[PDB]
Amino acid sequence: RDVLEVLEFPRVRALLAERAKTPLGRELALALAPLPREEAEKRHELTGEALSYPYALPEAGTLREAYGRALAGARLSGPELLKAAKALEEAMALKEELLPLKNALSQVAEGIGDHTPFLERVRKALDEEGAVKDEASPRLAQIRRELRPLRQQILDRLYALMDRHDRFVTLRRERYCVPVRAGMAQKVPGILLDESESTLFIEPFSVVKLNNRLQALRLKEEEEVNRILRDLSERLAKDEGVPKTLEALGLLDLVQAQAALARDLGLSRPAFGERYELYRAFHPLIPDAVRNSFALDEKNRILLISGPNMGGKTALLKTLGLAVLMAQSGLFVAAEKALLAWPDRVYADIGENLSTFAGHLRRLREMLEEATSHSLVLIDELGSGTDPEEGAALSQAILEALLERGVKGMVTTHLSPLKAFAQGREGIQNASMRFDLEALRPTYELVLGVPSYALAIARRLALPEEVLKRA
Amino acid sequence: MRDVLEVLEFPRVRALLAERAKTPLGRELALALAPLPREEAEKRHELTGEALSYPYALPEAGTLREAYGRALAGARLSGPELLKAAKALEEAMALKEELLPLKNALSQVAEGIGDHTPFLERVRKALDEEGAVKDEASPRLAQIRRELRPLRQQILDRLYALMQDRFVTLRRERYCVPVRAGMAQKVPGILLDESESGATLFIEPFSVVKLNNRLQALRLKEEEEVNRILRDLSERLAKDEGVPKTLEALGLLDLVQAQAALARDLGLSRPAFGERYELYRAFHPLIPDAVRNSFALDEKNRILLISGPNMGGKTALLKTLGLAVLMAQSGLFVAAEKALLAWPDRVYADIGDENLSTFAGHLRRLREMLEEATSHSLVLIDELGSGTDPEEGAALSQAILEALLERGVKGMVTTHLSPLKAFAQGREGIQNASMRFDLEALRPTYELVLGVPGSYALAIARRLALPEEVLKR
Ligand SMILES: [Mg+2]
Repeated sequence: RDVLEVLEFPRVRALLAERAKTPLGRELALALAPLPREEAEKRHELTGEALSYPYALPEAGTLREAYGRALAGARLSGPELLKAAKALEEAMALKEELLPLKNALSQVAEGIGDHTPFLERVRKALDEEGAVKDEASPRLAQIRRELRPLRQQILDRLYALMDRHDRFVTLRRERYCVPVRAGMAQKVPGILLDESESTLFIEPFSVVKLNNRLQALRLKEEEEVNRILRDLSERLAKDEGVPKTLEALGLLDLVQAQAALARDLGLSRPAFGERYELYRAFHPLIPDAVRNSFALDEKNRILLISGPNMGGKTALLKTLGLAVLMAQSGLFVAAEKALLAWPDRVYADIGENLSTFAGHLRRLREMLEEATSHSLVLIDELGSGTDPEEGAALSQAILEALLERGVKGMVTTHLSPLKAFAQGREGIQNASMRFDLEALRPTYELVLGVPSYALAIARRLALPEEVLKRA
Repeated sequence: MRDVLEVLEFPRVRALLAERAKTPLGRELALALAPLPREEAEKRHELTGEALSYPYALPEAGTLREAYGRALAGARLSGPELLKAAKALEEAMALKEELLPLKNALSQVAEGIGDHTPFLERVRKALDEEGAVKDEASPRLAQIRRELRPLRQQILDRLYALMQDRFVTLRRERYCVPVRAGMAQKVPGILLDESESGATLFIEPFSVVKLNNRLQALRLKEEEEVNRILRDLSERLAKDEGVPKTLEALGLLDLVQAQAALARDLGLSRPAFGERYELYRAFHPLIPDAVRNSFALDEKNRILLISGPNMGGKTALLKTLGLAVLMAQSGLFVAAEKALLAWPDRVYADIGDENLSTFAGHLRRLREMLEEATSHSLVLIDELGSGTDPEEGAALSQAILEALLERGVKGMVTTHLSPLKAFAQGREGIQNASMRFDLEALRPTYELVLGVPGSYALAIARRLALPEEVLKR
């Protein structure tokens, strides 16, 4: 179970994937993972530029679905082509919007292609709703040029209808015919196409030749139109700039979504350095999360939050681990100011009995063996769940082996000997969480240096004073 | 501050008991089951033992009850519904005669089953095994039936001769004949109810109208006289004054049966009540494959302290004892092989489901023990002193334990705080215990170790192959 799942990283993915406008944005968000450092700094620069300069996005997913269908040999039965062409037209308009900015957004937009040869071919063929126009091919215009007067002349020749005794021309099997009355059917010699039983659609002999011509022309129309549409489909397949444009569109969707996550969750851009320093940091997934400030550097490598148990100790562990993980993946981080180191590997021992203590020792054991001076360790509930005497003896040895490593991070425990160990030791400082006695609730507030409550609480709950004299 | 039966998952035991009831009546008693007066509880114990000794069937009382309540409301009951309620009473009297010679607590209950012979002898005369009213139920109905049978047979209507569709049919319970359309003459009688498309006409000829008029007036006279008999039998059930007492007796016998079914299926045994607690091979009935343990509390050793880091079953023991007391006080058998139990005035459960908020929550329950509990009380405390300073919490926890030892309360306490197991040695009335741990499998066993102070910490680290240069520098 990787540290991403322990620190609830995939919930940050799902919040990010809420704000993606396109499926391409969602796929990047839902696969998001920590990055090499100077790529992740580019995402931070992109996120800051997106906050300054918002932009719209085309329908990249519908473009990609049409683009995939065209590559597969399907006649991309347009429009669909017009929707795909309109996405490319908006993509190019998006590109020329971002280029003058002369920044990281403009560099991403440089991968948006020149799709004018596809656009001009489409717009000369079909531009208004995806009806294939007459002039899309010279053959089709000639075929249309006989379709209109032949179709009108059939309707002109069907009065006829106006000699006789239910007074509308209709199509059956895409041939023109007339609804005679069943008794009067001898007045209109023709061919029976349909009856309703409730009558007698008859195609008169005089329009049989015209309908035979009209049917024959419509076959030649449809054969040419599909030949045009298949040609347009293979243009979209053979446009080599589409995948690079789609990659740019997907990345710009992710960056804008990252900006929205920073806007909504109150995130700020981290800066990277040789040490940890966070000012008013919080856990972004906790509503009304309370801000705490702390630092880790080479002089003080490990922070030991020696409590009575929690009221926010485990949350502060998950706060620091998320901030480093979200910074390394190019997101902003949940603080007002954050200076962060770059750990090679983040170790989190986070989950209270003897066999939960055994689970803690496994992740500590990997922590002992393989963590380096560049690593970041998050250790929860250290020494709890076992014998408090040998548990403190084991925990102190593990801590000073990690101090001997040079590793950085935070450790929480409630074992009394360890709080005196940290005060009498280099490289580790004590901390605690302030508890509100008047309300009997934790304040979730870090107190930097003061490591108690028990009789004080028993007073406030008004236990008998005879009990609370022998104490 | 909610009830201690909720904490011990007692309503689960209610649901399991109601699953084994035969009737809604015994289901209703199961779901309202509460700790009882002690004389009532021992009667339930002796009932449950005798129901184990002699299994018995139950009627469906509950079809009886709902039919009886409708008869009180003045509705006319159906034929088969009256028969079904009669069969409930008939089997109830058979159950009474079955149980009475036993001359025990079951027979004392079964006296409340009434004598329903006058209602039954009305019923068996009136209507058959299927709920149809016989001819002889009233002389009027016999006369009406004696005119129905020949008249209904006499409708031929074999008028063919002519022709159709081969079959005589009924429309509005009037016999009619399916002449094919276009032969509406020759077979006149164009009085009809219509039909679809060609097959049609369903004619009554102008011969059988007269003896469809009669045989329809007769069916009206039949319906009224049948319904009068049905209503009269419905009211006689309502006027039967022994039905509510019989339903009361049957419903208790359903509850006693389910308790016997509960004790068979959960491996429960009849508790004995006395001045002290002694459990042999006790287990939590809601835990599958539950682990047996034995423990005893008396006035010499009031409080058993289970001191140890473990999960084990430290809490499940607290539930095991407390649920056993509450089931015993409810007239249920308890989850042990042998169980001597005292009768506490109150049971106090300090159980959660650990840190400053929950430590304050424990003290708010522990306040009630320090205020209200008497020397007869049973106290169950979980996680004593945990979630706070190991120094100052132990001093507070030892102070509370000293107060409870002066009070004379009996019960069971869990902690992991080291001074307390040093305290339990050399103090009267409190005794150490602990949970065994399986080092080689890294599981709690689950079982309790009496008397040995409770770890394992460095053994776990050596088991898990932590580096030896780490271990105690
Ligand atoms: Mg009569």
